[PDB]
Amino acid sequence: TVDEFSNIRENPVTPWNPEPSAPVIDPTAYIDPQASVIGEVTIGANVMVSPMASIRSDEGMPIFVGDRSNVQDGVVLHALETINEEGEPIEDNIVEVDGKEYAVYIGNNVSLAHQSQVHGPAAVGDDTFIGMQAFVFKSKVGNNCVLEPRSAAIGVTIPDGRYIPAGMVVTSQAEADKLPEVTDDYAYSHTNEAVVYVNVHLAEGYKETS
Amino acid sequence: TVDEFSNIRENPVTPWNPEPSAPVIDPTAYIDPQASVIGEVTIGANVMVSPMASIRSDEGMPIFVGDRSNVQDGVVLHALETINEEGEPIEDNIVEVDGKEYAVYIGNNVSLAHQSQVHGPAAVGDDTFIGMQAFVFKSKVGNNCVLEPRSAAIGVTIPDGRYIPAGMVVTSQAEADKLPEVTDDYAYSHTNEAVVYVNVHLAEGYKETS
Amino acid sequence: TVDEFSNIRENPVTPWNPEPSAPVIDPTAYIDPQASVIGEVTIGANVMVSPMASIRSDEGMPIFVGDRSNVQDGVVLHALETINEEGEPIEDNIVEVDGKEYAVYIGNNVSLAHQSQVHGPAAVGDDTFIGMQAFVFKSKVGNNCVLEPRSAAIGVTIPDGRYIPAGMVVTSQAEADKLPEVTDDYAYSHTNEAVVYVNVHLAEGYKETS
Ligand SMILES: [Co+2]
Ligand SMILES: [Co+2]
Ligand SMILES: [Co+2]
Repeated sequence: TVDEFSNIRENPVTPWNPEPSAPVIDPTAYIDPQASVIGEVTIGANVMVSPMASIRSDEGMPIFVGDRSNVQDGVVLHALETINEEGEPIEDNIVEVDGKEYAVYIGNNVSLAHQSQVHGPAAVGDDTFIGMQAFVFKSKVGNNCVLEPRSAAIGVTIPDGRYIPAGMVVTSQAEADKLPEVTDDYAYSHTNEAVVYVNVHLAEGYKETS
Repeated sequence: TVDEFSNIRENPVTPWNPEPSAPVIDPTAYIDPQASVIGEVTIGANVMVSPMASIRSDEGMPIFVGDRSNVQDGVVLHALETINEEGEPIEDNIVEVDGKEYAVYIGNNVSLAHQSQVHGPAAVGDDTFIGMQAFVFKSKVGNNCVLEPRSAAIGVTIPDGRYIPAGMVVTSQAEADKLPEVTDDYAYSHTNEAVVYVNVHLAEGYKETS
Repeated sequence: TVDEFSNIRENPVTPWNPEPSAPVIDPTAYIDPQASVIGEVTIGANVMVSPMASIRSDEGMPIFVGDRSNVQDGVVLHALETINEEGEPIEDNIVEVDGKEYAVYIGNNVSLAHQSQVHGPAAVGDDTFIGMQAFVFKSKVGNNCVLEPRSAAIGVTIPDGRYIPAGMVVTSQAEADKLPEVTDDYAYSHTNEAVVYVNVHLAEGYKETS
């Protein structure tokens, strides 16, 4: 028979999750019916979650998405275990953003473009563009950054205001420290602000169809 | 309660889209129930759209998919804004194919393999294979081309009859002009014709299950 | 009207598939409602299939997933044609694992991480981690291997106990023979066993929600 389900659901009971949690989603955010949002997740105001995105906070938790951010088609957010079966927090898998602990922290005015992925432990600072098919894992991406399409940040801290060229896989802190800077003449210098404006308007337009 | 929705839908009203449009889909095309097709989209005859694909024509529009083409699992089609909020067409984000304007143009007998992405402005010429996990953005891919798995074309024109080796990210016109040619002994020389034959038969078989 | 469908379905009748087959899924496996599983597929015990995964055995068949393996969000399994329209088996597109023929063979205790893809003909040996956004096509990956995020294996045999560095695309047997070995001090040496433990527990937790 037809597959009947809820796409916004609590996470399952496991040895590291005694008490199930359901997503906390601002009334102004739009969650596409063909997106999936599971578990201990906070979604801020004016956020657009597109078809085929999967936000799954059932292993490492919590997963936060700030105000006016977007999670585009096929994007995945997931995280390594943050608390072991013996009730001990796995500090290496927990990110600290302003005195609060997260598995994945997506800041405000952040664009996660189509088919990208941010896997915890990870943090992405405000007004950053994570390009199409890009990857972030075990990293902290600063504010006002640009990850071009197919770039990746693994095990590093990307300083504020830097970009990663298309296709480059950054795996060492020495490499991350030498990334190029966003300047006004850089091709993606204005991309994130335009994308956030478009996506905040799409969230409202789609909300008016539900 | 269960998530109830239509997977083939009109696009939302926004400042660049006063009048919503619904997809125009040929009766011989097959759209999987777990694919999403939104907005100002034209889908040609005998096209197969597989599970988890997302064709979203709500920002840049229109998005065209020609006859006997295929949009495989997890493929995304989306596009940059083609008309600003002041009603002016953004010509840099509009592609011209035979005297008609598109955000994304996918030609006839084109295969978009699993997890690939074509982001407008972009055009993909007839009888071209866009490989698994490949990426096309701000580019024109000619006819009878092959993008091997994990290749990418960004900001360039790929001449007719050329291929991009697996994993290569092409970002300059000088690089695109020097791509290798498809010859009969090239490993993917016959791939697209076989894939189109298989996919046209799958579209019909799946249509017979609906 | 709302899109009503079954996400676990038989494959379509085609010239290479006279008699449709439906998936054989162990009662202990968990198939997310937003995953798709089509055709001649065998899923073993304690397997977790996550949101937006697509397992499609309608071209090359069969597709096997062994016990205690996981198919994470947005993963695709598909395969090249294994039998032509003249009823002849295409031996180059068929993989042999223990005296049985498969289009795609995923062994036991194998992790297919988010957005990865394994395209037949292909085999992945037991206790192997296929990282985030990785790709396997026309290859045999041995047991106890690690494909780091964004790595790829195309047209090769990856010897048992080896790893592929993040972002590396391996397309020649000479390259595959020289891959580095997994040792206890290697960063991903314990990853797969932890991931399988977590995923077997998630499968059970999610089963308790259905
Ligand atoms: Co994960
Ligand atoms: Co887009
Ligand atoms: Co395929």
